[PDB]
Amino acid sequence: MHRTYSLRNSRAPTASQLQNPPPPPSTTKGRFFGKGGLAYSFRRSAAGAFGPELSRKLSQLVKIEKNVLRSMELTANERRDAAKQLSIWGLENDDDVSDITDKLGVLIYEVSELDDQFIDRYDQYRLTLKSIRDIEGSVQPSRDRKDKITDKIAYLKYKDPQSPKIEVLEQELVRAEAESLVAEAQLSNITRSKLRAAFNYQFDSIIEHSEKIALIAGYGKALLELLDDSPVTPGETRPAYDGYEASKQIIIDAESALNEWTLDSAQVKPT
Amino acid sequence: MHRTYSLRNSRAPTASQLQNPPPPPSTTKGRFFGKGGLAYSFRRSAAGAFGPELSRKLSQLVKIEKNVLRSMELTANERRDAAKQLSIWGLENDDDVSDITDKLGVLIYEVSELDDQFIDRYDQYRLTLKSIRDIEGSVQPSRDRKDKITDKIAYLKYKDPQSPKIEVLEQELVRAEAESLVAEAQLSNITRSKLRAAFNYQFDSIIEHSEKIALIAGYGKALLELLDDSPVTPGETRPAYDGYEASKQIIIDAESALNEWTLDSAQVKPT
Repeated sequence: MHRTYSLRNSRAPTASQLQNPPPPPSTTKGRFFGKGGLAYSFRRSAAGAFGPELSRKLSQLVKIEKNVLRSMELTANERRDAAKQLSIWGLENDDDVSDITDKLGVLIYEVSELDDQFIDRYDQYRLTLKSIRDIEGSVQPSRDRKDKITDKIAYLKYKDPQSPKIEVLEQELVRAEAESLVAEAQLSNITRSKLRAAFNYQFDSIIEHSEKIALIAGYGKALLELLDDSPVTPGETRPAYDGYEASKQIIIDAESALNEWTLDSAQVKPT
Repeated sequence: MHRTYSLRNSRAPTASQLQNPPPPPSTTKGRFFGKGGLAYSFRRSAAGAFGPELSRKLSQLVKIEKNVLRSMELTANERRDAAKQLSIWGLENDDDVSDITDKLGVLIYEVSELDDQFIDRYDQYRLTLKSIRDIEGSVQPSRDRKDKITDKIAYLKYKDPQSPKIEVLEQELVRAEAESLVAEAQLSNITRSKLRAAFNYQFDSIIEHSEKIALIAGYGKALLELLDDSPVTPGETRPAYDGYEASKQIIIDAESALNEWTLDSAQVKPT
């Protein structure tokens, strides 16, 4: 949607893009459907199946959100595995390198834990959407019966103008219309309420998790200053790294700001 | 319809019935359908067949009238045969008896000739009814097409409210309605005209033929006075019959009144 007014689907570069040019496209693009294969697309296909034809789209969205959740669960546990592997690799290295890589590993572990909490809040969002899907599916048969009744009464009117069955189904249809009006009014109310609440909670969760992980990334950037990037000539060895206390103080302050973080202290501000 | 207010289909006796009691029912009632058999009922059955379903009753009436005409033709020629046979029988009898029976035979021949003329006028009536039947049969397909078109447009309205075919058939049906209104107006006019003219002519024909045959019967009753009903004793013979001139004068006067008869000289008068 950010594409410029040209013939190319090229997004307009932001100030960050001008500051640092965008990198080349990733080489990880594999020759695959990109939906987890037929095994993971079985759920997607089953979403588009014999349903109430009304919550079909909503049920499909819910099951797609379940796929989202499964993928995020896959990238959280295996990311914390990556952090563990990074610490294991940094075990046998320079003392400053080992300390700094262990601190980066623990920061990534914090990242994975926040991802898991975001996953739980995502499941709350998905459960609210499941509730709205189920109430919509329960309210659909009312309108289905309404459509069937109006079609049958139209056919009966075609057959003759004085069948008692005609008047009886008209009398039942005036009841069905009122019940369907009430059902659709409450359906609109519940859909609006669930939609607003679920998406407000979802956006609050994502902004909280994202600003928290950004607060973590800033602390990690500050921590990365401890190691010295000055190259050392072959032969003599550089002085030993004694910044253990500084790194521990940095991680302590990061923990303190992490625990102190609250919705009131949301330094992110729109304009 | 002349039956009294009782539980029996016994007609109220008129003054003639009081004057002379009614005779016993005829013994000529045969064990038969009374419609000329299946050969003569084939036409009646074919009248009730694949027709325009409107002139079906009128065509059936016309063919029944044809059966009427055939039966009347059968009883006219064979009645004149009966008159010839009566003259042949009276050939060998008393002179007065022979003369009087020959005069009765010629009166019956006049009766048969008047019957034949009545048959021709009956055929005029039947031809007028054939004309009205044929115009009604020609006007029926208009209303048949109207009914078919309205049924089809009702079904098309059931299917959807915006088919172009719907509006096109509505535009053709508003034309068909006007043409059917004109057709039914002219149909009513022609039916009334043909009905009134044909039945007025039929009733004039029947009253003319009937009053003429009654005028004949009165002359025959006057003529029957010539013969003597006084019994003669065995032995001597009664004086010879010389009333030939009187009988010839009676028949001459009957011929004169027959030729002089006109619609103006219709001595029959209703009240």
